[PDB]
Amino acid sequence: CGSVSVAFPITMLLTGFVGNALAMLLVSRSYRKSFLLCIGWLALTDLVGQLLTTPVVIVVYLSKRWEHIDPSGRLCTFFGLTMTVFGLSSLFIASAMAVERALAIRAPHWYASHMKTRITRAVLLGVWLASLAFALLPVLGVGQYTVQWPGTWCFISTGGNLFFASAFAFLGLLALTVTFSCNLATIKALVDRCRAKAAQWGRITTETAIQLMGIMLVLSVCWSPLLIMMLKMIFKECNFFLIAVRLASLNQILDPWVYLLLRKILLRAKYG
Amino acid sequence: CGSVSVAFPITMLLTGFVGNALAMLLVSRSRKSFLLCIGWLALTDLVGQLLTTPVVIVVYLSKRWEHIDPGRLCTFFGLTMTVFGLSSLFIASAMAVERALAIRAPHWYASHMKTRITRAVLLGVWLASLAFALLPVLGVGQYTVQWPGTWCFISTGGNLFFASAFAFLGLLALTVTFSCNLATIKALVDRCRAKAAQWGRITTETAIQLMGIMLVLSVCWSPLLIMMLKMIFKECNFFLIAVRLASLNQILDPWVYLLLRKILLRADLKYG
Ligand SMILES: CCCCC[C@H](O)/C=C/[C@H]1[C@H](O)CC(=O)[C@@H]1C/C=C\CCCC(=O)O
Ligand SMILES: CCCCC[C@H](O)/C=C/[C@H]1[C@H](O)CC(=O)[C@@H]1C/C=C\CCCC(=O)O
Repeated sequence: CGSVSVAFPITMLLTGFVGNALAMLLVSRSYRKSFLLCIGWLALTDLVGQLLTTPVVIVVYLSKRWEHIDPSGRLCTFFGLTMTVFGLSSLFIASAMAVERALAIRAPHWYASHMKTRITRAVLLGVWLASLAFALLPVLGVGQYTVQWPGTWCFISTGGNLFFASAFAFLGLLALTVTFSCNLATIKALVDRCRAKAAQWGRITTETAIQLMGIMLVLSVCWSPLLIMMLKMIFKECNFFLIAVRLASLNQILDPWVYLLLRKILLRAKYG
Repeated sequence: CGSVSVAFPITMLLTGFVGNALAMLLVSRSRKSFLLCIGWLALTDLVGQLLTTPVVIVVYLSKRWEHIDPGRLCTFFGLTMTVFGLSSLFIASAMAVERALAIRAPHWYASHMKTRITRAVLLGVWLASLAFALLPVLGVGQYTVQWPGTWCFISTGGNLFFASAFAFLGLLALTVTFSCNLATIKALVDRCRAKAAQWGRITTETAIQLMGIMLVLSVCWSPLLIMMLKMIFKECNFFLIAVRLASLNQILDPWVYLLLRKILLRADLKYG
């Protein structure tokens, strides 16, 4: 019972709150560019997901059974839905930003003059409503949310329960595929411009390349074990699945740092 | 066995490295003496984490300390815990006296403060803490294996004298730090009320800085020092939580002094 400890949810709630609050504080001070707008609501998305989820886990620990706390399973269905909504939201808000950076450097002339904040609100609103619509399936009969080991959290049941558990996994793999494909394309598109002009111009490219590669590293470390393990169960088992959902939750903790806060700490054929 | 988990030392080693490395990076970029003392404080905390955590991880992954250490490593482990624990406690206490004497006489402090004094205070604390930790090797005290067999520390039951000398030294370091900060806060608000948004903005920001130092130290170090005193004059479980809370102070050090300011950066009577 090494993983059964309230020290993890309490630590994850405090670090997630502080990181996401500092991010929302800086964006309110600076503006409202669209990149600042998308990061501000991404930090707000991750924080709400942590406040709606973690306090329930702490109560179950300090009380010592989910069944006697939740008769009829009213709270468990809400818990599993909130896990699915905010999990997919972070995955696809990041995928949207990957397409933004790809189309920005591909055409800085048209992007710097035709990008509007009304498009940013449309993409943020579309991801929210689409992810909520998918999480409503177990309430509508397609899928089921059940209590997971060790009785302190609810998630998608893995054994049309197997179809719904498979639709979530491929959606996550899709979000990582779009994010990794656009970032690698942006890195190559950025280095080619640096090699055509050839310390200011080359310094920005390497700093931006580290930014894109770091995003891929966090996502692949945090989300891969959970998505892969779900696929293995559809087609120690209780123990490793708890570590995986905690690693997936870590991605929403590291989000404000990989996008905004680390840049601020390090901020501040000679022009070359 | 909720506290017996390698997830804590691994997590604490990575967060401690990142925080202290970013601190050392910023001070090198900017050798004032306040920047110098923070730079070597972050270097102290990192070395203490690098000398201690890798041993704990091996004991976890191997599944007994005795068969691994036929007690040469255990004595070195307890000494390193004592050296770097006291160093952080009294380097912070030294800085508290620096801020007290700086605002008390900004005229003499801004003209007579030299970097050779900063190196003398940093060197004195290091050698004094090493001298105290050498006592168990010299016969006064003892380092023993602690529950659950993954770390060594001062035995608590002249073993009782040496265990009591460590606890009172910690209470002394918190007393000096809390006394100087409260005096500095009062001296700063009184100067702000004599001139009466720029001048009042600096005072409140510095007051939050001083109060935050007191909150971290009292939360991280109080349970360990008090619990040792209770045992000299669940017992295995709470003592592990206490030494992990004391270690948390060295993780939060680079943020409470340097990194949080960087993220948030930028009757005499806009100057007020
Ligand atoms: C699929 C994952 C999406 C979740 C997104 C959300 O932002 C994360 C919430 C986490 C947060 O890190 C703290 C916490 O405990 C929440 C629940 C995560 C795992 C439950 C483990 C229960 C236990 O500790 O026993
Ligand atoms: C007296 C305190 C001085 C220690 C200062 C040093 O900076 C802290 C080192 C910590 C670090 O946070 C990770 C770690 O495990 C080191 C040892 C701390 C507790 C041992 C518990 C062993 C276990 O987990 O089982």
